[PDB]
Amino acid sequence: QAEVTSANRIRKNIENLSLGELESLRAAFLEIENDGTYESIAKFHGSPGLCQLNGNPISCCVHGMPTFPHWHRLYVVVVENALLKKGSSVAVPYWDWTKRIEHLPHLISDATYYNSRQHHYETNPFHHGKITHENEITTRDPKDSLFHSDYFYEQVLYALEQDNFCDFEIQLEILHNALHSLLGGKGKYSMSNLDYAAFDPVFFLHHA
Amino acid sequence: QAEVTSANRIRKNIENLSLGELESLRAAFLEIENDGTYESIAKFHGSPGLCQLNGNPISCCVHGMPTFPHWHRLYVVVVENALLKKGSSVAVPYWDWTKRIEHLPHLISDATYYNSRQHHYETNPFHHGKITHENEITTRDPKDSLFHSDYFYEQVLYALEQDNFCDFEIQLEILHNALHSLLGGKGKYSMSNLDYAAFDPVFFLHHA
Ligand code: CUO
Ligand code: CUO
Repeated sequence: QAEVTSANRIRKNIENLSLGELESLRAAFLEIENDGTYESIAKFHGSPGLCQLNGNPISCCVHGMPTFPHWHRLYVVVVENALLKKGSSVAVPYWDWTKRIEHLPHLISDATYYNSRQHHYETNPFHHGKITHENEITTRDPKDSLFHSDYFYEQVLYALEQDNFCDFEIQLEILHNALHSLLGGKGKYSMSNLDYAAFDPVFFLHHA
Repeated sequence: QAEVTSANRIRKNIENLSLGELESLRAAFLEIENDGTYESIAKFHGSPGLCQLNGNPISCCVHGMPTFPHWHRLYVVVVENALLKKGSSVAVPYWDWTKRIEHLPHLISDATYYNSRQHHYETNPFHHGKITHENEITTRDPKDSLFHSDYFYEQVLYALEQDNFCDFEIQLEILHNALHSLLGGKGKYSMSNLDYAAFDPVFFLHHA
């Protein structure tokens, strides 16, 4: 089905990104962080709960629902579009979690980006973000740096096996959560939390 | 010569430190950072130049002089004493650079310390410090994470060979500088700089 392939933008694995590609990304995200969209965009996922603008709030993301992949799919494009506005040359990269990784990706990991072209020292926007409403810094605590296994693959693979979409989604969603808990770990403000997770930039890569 | 061994405090390799020992250290440093001593103590090494309180300033540390090991030796105890005031149970640990290290020490490396006993999320004071006078954050850029070699050993070993103290010092000082450049790298505010280096907490461990 032709519908899956895109003409316009390409999303590549994070490792694949060239220095130039990454450089656009570093900048775009930093600018997005500066711009209004980044904080507000984060809100969509969870806190602050936007779903009911007025009245009791609820987290917006559909989870535990078959709608779930669609929602997140839309979410990623939202950020992607923001990045493009930012001037990102390429689509949000995806961190292939299934593939066993010797180490965490350099792009996310780097605390600071030298960006030699313009002498400047700045934190890597990819590395983290802050949570404006709840004044804090997002944190990550991979308890298990250990992940090197078929386990991700088995879970995903099993999901792949199902013909039924709904059967597929339930399995698919579960594997999806593994990255969140694994990266976030204990940290209250992290990937591990429903509300907080949107803040971390890894979120975008993982969802991609 | 009995003069070398101490009765009172013990300095151990960083790896050796027990979780309890490290915990005291994490706290003590954090408190020292909070206290007045930490920033001021840093000043002794370099900027701001304290040597001439009034008049043209010069960096205080003796370098390129035979006095050099003595000066730094005094410097470490100064911080150590501060730590004890802080309530540190043990002396400043030493990061045996000569030994080839698979990875950088966990104590220094950790960005944040969970410190489960008291639920709190804080940066690791060991990880870094800020430079108050020149508003900035210290940075580290090990260009070469590569260091796994006899090279450190050869240099130090050669130094060991000399009977003459002065002959010894020149060789000794040079090997000493390797850690500074290697950790600091390109970063303007880092171990690599004479003025800035004091700020990084690694400085203490290395000098130890
Ligand atoms: O699910 Cu809402 O975050 Cu991956
Ligand atoms: O020398 Cu003054 O710093 Cu190691």
